[PDB]
Amino acid sequence: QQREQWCSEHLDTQKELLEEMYEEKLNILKESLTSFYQEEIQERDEKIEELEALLQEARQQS
Amino acid sequence: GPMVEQMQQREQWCSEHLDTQKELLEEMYEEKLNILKESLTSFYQEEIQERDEKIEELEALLQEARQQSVA
Repeated sequence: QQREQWCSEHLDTQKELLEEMYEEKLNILKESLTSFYQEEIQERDEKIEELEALLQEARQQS
Repeated sequence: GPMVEQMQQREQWCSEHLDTQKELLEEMYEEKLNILKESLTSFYQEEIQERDEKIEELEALLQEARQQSVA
């Protein structure tokens, strides 16, 4: 009985700390990619705004 | 003596399991990383594509509007 539960306690602690180490890695990746992609999304949103305004004008043009 | 040996045997037995867990956890992280890269890419690609297609549609609505204004 006691071997399993003595080791398993160090196994629990190791897993918790390694899961934290890896979760930070995953977050750094998640944040870096999303900042890159939100920049690309923003550049496109600004072009959509420009084109929309031009359209406002062309319809009002006649 | 043998009491020391029983202790060293228990310690090594556990050490080997901690090593195996360490390697298994890294594989689980690699898979979770793969899933996350794939989810984030696929999501932002769809968003980029959708916006690219709006730019093209707006460009064709603009040309149409200007054709009707000239006419």
